[PDB]
Amino acid sequence: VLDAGVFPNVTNINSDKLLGGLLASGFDEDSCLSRYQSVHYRKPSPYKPSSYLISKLRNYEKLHKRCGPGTESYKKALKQLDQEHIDGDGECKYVVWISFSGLGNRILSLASVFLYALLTDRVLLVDRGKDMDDLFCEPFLGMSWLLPLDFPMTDQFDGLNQESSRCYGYMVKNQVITLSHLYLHLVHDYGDHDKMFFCEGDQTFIGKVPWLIVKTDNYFVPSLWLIPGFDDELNKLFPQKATVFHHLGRYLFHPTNQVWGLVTRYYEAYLSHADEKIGIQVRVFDEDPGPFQHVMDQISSCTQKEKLLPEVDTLTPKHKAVLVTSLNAGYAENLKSMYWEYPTSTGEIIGVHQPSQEMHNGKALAEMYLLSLTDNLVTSAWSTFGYVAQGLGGLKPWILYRPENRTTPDPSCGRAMSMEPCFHSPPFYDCKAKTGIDTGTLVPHVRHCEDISWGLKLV
Amino acid sequence: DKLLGGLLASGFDEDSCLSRYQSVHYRKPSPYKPSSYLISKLRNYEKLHKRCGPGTESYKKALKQLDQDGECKYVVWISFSGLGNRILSLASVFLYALLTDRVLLVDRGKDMDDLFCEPFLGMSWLLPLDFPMTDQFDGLNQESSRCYGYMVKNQVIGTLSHLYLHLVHDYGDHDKMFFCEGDQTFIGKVPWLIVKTDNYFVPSLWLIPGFDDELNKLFPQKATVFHHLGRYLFHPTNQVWGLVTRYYEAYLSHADEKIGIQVRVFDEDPGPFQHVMDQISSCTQKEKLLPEVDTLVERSRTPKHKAVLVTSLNAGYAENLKSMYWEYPTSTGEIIGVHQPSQEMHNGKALAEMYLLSLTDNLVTSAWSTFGYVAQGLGGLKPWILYRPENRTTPDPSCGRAMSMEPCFHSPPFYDCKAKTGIDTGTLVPHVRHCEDISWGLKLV
Ligand SMILES: [Cl-]
Repeated sequence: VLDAGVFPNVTNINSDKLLGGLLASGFDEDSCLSRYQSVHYRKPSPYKPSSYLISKLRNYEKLHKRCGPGTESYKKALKQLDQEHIDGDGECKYVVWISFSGLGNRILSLASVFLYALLTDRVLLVDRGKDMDDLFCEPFLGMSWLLPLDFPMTDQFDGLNQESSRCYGYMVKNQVITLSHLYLHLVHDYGDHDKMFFCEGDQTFIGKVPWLIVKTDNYFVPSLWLIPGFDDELNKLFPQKATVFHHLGRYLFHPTNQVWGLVTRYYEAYLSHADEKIGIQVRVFDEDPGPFQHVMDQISSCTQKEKLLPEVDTLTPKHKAVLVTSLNAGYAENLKSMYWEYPTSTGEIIGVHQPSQEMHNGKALAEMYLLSLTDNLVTSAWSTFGYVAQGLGGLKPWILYRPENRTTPDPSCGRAMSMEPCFHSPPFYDCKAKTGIDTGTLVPHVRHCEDISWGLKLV
Repeated sequence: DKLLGGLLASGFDEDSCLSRYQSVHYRKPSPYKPSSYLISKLRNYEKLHKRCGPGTESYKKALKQLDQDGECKYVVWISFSGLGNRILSLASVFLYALLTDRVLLVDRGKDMDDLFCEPFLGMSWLLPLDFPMTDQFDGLNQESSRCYGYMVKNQVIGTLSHLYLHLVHDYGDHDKMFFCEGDQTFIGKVPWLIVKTDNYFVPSLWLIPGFDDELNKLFPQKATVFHHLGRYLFHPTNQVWGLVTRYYEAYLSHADEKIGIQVRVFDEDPGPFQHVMDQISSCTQKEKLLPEVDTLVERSRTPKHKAVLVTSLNAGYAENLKSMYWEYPTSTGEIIGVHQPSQEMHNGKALAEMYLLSLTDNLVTSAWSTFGYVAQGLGGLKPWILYRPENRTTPDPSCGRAMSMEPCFHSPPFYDCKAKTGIDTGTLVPHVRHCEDISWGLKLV
């Protein structure tokens, strides 16, 4: 009575439950509820992953299977770490990400190192730090992405930096230069020699080294597109160039059951009956504690001038829910008051909701996910919290420009160029001519960010 | 049924007071039906009011009587104390008018006509601003010469043209003589009564011979006094009604069930207090009002949505409930949302919040709080009462069901008019008992 055959729960591998083929089927459902449920809470993305990307991800998983932690190839590769140089090609190459910086930085920078692994046929290993395995499920079918806790160099991670004799930028400075491993300082404070990571010739050298250790707090994807060789491959992986983090972030990052219960209970209690949901991600960079009136004006001005929220009259509708995230409750409270106190000019019903005000990282992650479930999103300038949320949702946000001198900016916001995050500390260096250059004005699809003019983003 | 089983008269202008009839779309129908005798009493009141009300010829002529056996008698309610007290003590004075065939006139204070529509079809209930004793209202107290207690004391007791009745909580044994039958017979001849009170004094009227027989006919269900008279008298203005409908629509209208938690803490420190948070979780859980949460990884196998409407000056109690229902799954699978309208348009919002609490299915209230008495009475809700803590210790048991939906009278007289001696007026008849929350109060049951 063998009837998988005639009635297989056969799955379209490009179903919306698998995000159009981005995700593999076959994971254990129970141990990561969020993985295949993103569909019950979100709308399907209009941005479809390319067949080339899908095959690249299926084949990465093959590589991760063969070379992943605890495999015999992994244990054999570890032995190269014992000597300073190697006697021939191992079968497996690695890039290890050190858990460093805030949660927004870690999501974006881990997405960047993963793209890099894809571009260099390396296996990604993840330093779990204090919490990575409490926040996120396993993303690679059949294997773990976590660095083993007995990895020999883990106790060096914290102290690795620019003057470490293994730092690639250190070696370049002191004109010293196959190595068994190499540390890449890619933290935002890195310098000219560290930035040589983004040169074609240096990547040829680095490509030979079996183990790379990366410390980074930046979304450095953009500058990868200005590297000969990588450019052709990226062009094929992402026909729509500003979908990099939308695809890789959705592929890599799935909240654990503990975090996902925060998302689903909040959505089901507070958000699920609205016809439309507006996200307002508020971040105020300022030592003083808010809330600030000029920021409240900025928010009112932005959402009303863009027709996101109705004006009120101080003198069968649709129901719109507003999800506000912020350290200070004051902005949400002010919106909540206004729409309680006065009728809307349009007749629309407006509800205002904020999850939390100042399990901390699990709530932060839940709130990024909740924002990613909204229909239209307003973000804060310079906020990686917003970049994560906009990217997971495929949302081209409206950006609340950074105020100067506590004056409401005019315009208070404007539409982003694309949904992509911003790379805050890009190199400005022409590798071929060996000279300074404006990397925001080389190619049409790499521009300076709307919100931090030094930075670069994909458009 | 917009007319609440005959309690309300048809024919008001709808658009000028949307709440009057449009509130049928926001509450369940009340199971308590006004007696036929009450309905007649109210229609005939409205006739009396049309005939004697402000701006009539009969009013102008009665005014002249104050300058020193006519056909119009009145009782004037002075706007005094907080909103809760005002609503309850106004309902009490209206009952008194019904019992003594008087016209009720309302001193509008700073805000009464900003908060409430006109209750009496085709006349106004507001005292005219040019009423001649208005400037005296503030000063009137137990030392006024026309204070009834001040006359029982000096023994100064023709028919007087007017009398002031001191019925504030600080009144004394001579003031309290108002609640005796013989004093009522004297007071009953005076054409103008002025009352200042902050108490719900209804239950003691049931202990006065003569009033007792009438009250029995008006309210065969004795504990419906405030529920019927309060829904008859108090209709939020369009301004206030918009606070109600907007909040209801945005936050409460999709729930299968609504729980009101009316939090008032009588303390110097603003709080919040963990002993009060513990009282609330314990009360709502032990009474099956809200579900328990739990810490099990393995979950058991659609869910009802409950909205919890919390009112309090401080946001901390609602924030504590909201966090707990965010951070942990419910043991029942039920979906819990927690909502608080405001934290420290003040009186407008106060009235709307009382009105929203009256919209819930089950209600928790705070001991001693007239804010909660108004909510429960308008809603026809018999509450669970969070008892008043002592020494910042969570009461045990944390709460109990009220005996009835009626408010409590905080400052009753304790006096046998006939034997001319003190007595416990909470032990005379079975329908007037000591309150659950304040042991020397009285309430109807
Ligand atoms: Cl180069």
